[PDB]
Amino acid sequence: VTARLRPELAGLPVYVPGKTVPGAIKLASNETVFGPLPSVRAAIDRATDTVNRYPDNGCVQLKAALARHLGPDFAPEHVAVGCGSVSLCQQLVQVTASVGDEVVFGWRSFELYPPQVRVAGAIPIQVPLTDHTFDLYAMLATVTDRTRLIFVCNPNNPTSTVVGPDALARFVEAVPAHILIAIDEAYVEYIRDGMRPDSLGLVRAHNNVVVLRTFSKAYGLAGLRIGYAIGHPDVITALDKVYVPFTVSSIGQAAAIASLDAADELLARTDTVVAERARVSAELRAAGFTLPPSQANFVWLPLGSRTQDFVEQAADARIVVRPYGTDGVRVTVAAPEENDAFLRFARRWRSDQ
Amino acid sequence: VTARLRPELAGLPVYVPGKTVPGAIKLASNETVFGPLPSVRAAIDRATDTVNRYPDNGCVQLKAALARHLGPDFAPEHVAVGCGSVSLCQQLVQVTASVGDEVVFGWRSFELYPPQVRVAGAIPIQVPLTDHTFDLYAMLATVTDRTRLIFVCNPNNPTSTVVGPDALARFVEAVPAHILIAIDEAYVEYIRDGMRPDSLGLVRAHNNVVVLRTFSKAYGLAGLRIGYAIGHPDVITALDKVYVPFTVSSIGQAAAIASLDAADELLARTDTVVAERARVSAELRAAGFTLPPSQANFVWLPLGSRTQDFVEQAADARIVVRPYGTDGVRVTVAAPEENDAFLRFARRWRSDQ
Ligand SMILES: Cc1ncc(COP(=O)(O)O)c(CN[C@@H](Cc2ccccc2)C(=O)O)c1O
Ligand SMILES: *Cc1c(COP(=O)(O)O)cnc(C)c1O
Ligand SMILES: N[C@@H](Cc1ccccc1)C(=O)O
Repeated sequence: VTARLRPELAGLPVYVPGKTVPGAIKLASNETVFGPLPSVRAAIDRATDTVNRYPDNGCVQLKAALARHLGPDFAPEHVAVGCGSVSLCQQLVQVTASVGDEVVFGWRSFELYPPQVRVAGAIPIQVPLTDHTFDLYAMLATVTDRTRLIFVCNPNNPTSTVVGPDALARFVEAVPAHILIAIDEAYVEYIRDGMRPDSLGLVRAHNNVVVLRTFSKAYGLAGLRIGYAIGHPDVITALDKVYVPFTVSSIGQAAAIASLDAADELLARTDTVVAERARVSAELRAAGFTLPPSQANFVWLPLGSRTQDFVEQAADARIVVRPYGTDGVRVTVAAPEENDAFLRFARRWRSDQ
Repeated sequence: VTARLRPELAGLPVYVPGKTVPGAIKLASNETVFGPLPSVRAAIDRATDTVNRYPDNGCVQLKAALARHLGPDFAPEHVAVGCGSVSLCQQLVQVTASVGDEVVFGWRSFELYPPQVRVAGAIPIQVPLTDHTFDLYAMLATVTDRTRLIFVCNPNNPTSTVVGPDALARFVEAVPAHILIAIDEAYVEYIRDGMRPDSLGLVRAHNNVVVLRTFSKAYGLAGLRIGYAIGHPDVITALDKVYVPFTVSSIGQAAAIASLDAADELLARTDTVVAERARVSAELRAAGFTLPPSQANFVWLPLGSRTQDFVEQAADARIVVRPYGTDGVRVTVAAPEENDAFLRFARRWRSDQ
């Protein structure tokens, strides 16, 4: 006899990290490459003084700062904070979907959507992509009476691509207005080529749109775990009901506030990443690789059954990239010397095939 | 029209941030009063250098340190880590209970038990205490075909009491073996008078027992959010399947490992708390208050309908204590001069009744 656990746990699609290759160049986690600004370390140092005290559960000053950052139409009541946007992903399922309810998203997409939906006893509706891109028409066709939540990942992880900004608006307009739609905008700060949607305009115009963002990437605080959701006050209130209390640390909040104060400098750095992304993409395509147009801080290599081998051999060259089954490899765009090292590996590996 | 959210959210509380008055004495969150040791600050400071990188999702070094700390009977496979033990409480519900299922606990007890159970669509079976203590017999009598999880909070929050250590073993031996039992031991470090149960021994002897502990109180890291569970490897594996990835921060892991290195010093400090707890209890009893025997870092005042008034008047005197409905007030034992300020207020308040 053992402790009886839920049958849903059986072969639950777990998030598995990449194995650590000591000293390897880290192109597997979509991290930016710079340590904290002086003002961010100072805020962290000051917050370290009171590590014996619980954080502000309501993240009051952080919400105020976020609403200010967001603009005049946004107040603290429109903002929920979570322990990474990954926590907010689960909170969205928890406020919308239970047993038998359906959650729709393009697939392949963020690897945590399926397990988080399954943990709730809900049914993941995984809609195939075309041109490695969310197919909004196919997703809409997939809606039923049991649909309680839709995830639009934009840019998409792991395929790197974006939908058209007006297409997104038409999609939102077409979805029954009582179904919550979450636009996961983890890489929104890297979009260029006039493809960035009117994210805030959409939440202003639609009560059922919620936008998710993160401090982990462009704002460089992946280690400290701060994400936020922007939406209608009733949606925000619900997210905070299921929020596990105190999960956003005091150091996290302090660092996040200091980072918003330095947004202009931090956002400006994304230009350099975009330039390197364009260069890495061009050189890969020149060497014979196929990949879609990226609007994030990584590219997607649909290598199929060669995925495992690519990633194993990269690891032999002290380079860590992220495999996805037998679909493809996601490679983060990092510092120029690091990207060149990846490129030398890629060209050699290609020639050998 | 608004987004349709789960109706079960009506069973969950909204918290609303109360006043944050400068100079108020903080006796409402069960916190210890000392800031970080030099070695803990150093761990935090060094992990800050790489805040742009994600944490170790598997908390490998922290689990190894916990397994050491636990001794030769326990390996990393017996340990799950969570973003505070509050996160692990939810994870326990997620591996055991869904719609229709029953979760048993004493009541009044940890304020998070009911909402976390409601979130899963499960039903909380709230069993009345006897003399402000868990009634283990009454709890056993409430067990049914639908019972998937039992919480025993020991010491109990908010009533401060423990069950007999031998009685706890008898109860565990008597519970049907397929039912997971969680022993919440957030205040275990404060138990004295021969009342500490053989917590680890219960884990070793029963596949269905899990123990929850925290770095928030005795180890003084409430701000950083690290809890842990000790259990059978298959239960631990399950907890880690529903674990929200990267929620335990890099700074949190670094700080916890360093605190474990300083366990002797940190644990030695609990003796002073216990001395204050006894003094506070005696002084309250001389003033005419009746309270049960505490084994935590707080005392419980069963003031019934007078609790709201007590707490409000304390707040006017710049003292923060925690109300629990019309049941009672939980008062943290902290620095002697804070405790004296509280006692002066309590004495005045009582003589005014
Ligand atoms: C599309 C998308 N949404 C959310 C998140 C989570 O970011 P957070 O704000 O929680 O740091 C990501 C991030 N993806 C990375 C890292 C990761 C984090 C949690 C779980 C799995 C992976 C990745 O490697 O996929 C994202 O892309
Ligand atoms: C304080 C407390 C905890 C610990 O919470 P953390 O999330 O570890 O800070 C757990 N359980 C109970 C009943 C408590 O009172
Ligand atoms: N989350 C509640 C209750 C709580 C207190 C302490 C720990 C966990 C939960 C609060 O704001 O205080």
